[PDB]
Amino acid sequence: ESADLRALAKHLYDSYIKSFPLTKAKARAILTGTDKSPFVIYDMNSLMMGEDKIKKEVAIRIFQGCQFRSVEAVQEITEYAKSIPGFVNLDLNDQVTLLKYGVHEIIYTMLASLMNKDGVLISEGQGFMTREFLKSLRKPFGDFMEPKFEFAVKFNALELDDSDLAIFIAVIILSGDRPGLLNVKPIEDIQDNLLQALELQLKLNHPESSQLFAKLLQKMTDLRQIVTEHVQLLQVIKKTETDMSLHPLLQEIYK
Ligand SMILES: CCCCC/C=C/C/C=C\C/C=C\C/C=C\CCCC(=O)O
Repeated sequence: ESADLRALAKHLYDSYIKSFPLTKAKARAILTGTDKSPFVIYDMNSLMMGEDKIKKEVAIRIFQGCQFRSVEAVQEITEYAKSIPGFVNLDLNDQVTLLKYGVHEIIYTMLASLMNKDGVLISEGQGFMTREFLKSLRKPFGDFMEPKFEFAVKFNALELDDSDLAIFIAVIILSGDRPGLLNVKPIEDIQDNLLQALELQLKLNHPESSQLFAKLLQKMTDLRQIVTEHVQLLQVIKKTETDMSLHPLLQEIYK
């Protein structure tokens, strides 16, 4: 019955709002247009005054900032996952496995909410780092964000809102096809119900948007592609920068 799917969609949106302090709705209000104006970093000097206004060479300081943020995001995504009905009843090992593989796919999904074609919000939306400035960073740091911007521009053309994204990131987490899953079936049973919830949500929220459900699911391919490209870039850094710390929580995820 659709009444149960709407209850599920409302539950997850409620938990999404409780778990993720910077929503897409707030991100868009900041990015578009007096109290919410970000400071804008587009070079080293603006970065210099930015570190003052908002708050080791430039590329590395930016890189570890990303690390700290990703860790914070993992923590938010973990909190959100525990609210997905059934998730915490799964085998403990499968819970770790689902988070291990799902966490970066969600990060890039939600990172798009903070992006437009020209740059990305930072520091809880207080700042805005331009795409060009990041693309101009020393090799191989200048290659990190561009694939993410490329995805975001197309993903954002779907015009999903937070209530759509709450169900969609839940679908990503409950993927029965992650390597090493000990009991696939209860995961798939949760995802099927999440998939039913998503389907009804997009049909009601986007009545004119034909086959949005199918297009959103095909986007899960771009997400996988971004991860593997990102993993390769990290292995270059581990050898180029033997003095540079990578956070152990992220180390364990990438293992
Ligand atoms: C919205 C809250 C404020 C965030 C402040 C952002 C600081 C860094 C700026 C841009 C990048 C944003 C997120 C990190 C993305 C990928 C992390 C790569 C490290 C890894 O996982 O291997």
